[PDB]
Amino acid sequence: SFGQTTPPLVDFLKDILRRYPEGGQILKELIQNAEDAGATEVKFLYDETQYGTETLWSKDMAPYQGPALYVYNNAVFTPEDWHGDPLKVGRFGIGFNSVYHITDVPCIFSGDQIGMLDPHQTLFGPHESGQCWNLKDDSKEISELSDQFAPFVGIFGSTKETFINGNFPGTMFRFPLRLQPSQLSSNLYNKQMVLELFESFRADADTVLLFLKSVQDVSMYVREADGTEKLVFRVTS
Repeated sequence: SFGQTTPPLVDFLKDILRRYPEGGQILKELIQNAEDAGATEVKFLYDETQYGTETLWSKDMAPYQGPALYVYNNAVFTPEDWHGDPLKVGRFGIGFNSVYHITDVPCIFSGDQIGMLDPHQTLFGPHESGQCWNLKDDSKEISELSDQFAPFVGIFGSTKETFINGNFPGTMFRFPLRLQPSQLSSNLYNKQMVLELFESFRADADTVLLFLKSVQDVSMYVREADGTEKLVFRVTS
């Protein structure tokens, strides 16, 4: 073969990230994604929980088991959502890619499936830009990988029953806060930086729900390592 190849996927994504410079844009894009889905509520939660690193898909999953920004809304993916141009996640707007400012491995849990994105294409093999598990079809693997899946239970109404049932009737995102610099980004978010995003959002309370018809309620929480949980800010219509 003589011919040319495009840059790697991370280079395209880095370029999209140039279009979204300022940090407050990130929560706003998530709200927009909820409104598009017909959700009526959105929650943001900063979680300091450190999860175990014994029963993971592989050893390289270990850096993603720590503190995370979670997002919830009460819409549920259909099969057409789950099957989804080429730079877009699912049927999401291109602005969903602004989450890569915060994380290298976003996770999405809705209905009967969990997916994790890996645009660096390292974690799941060389040509794989993520991985996906069906709560019903892959229930045995999920149970073997208990440390891998524990971060999706015990928040936003997800319980043991959610996994036995194989169906979460809502949408949850987990964004593990980057530990080391990567080839997407070198932002390292800690608690204070996530708190600054929450504060910036609350200060724009006049603006954030103004053009929204479906989403009527946005709440921001903190969960401490010791399991202490606290509502920081709410904005409502």
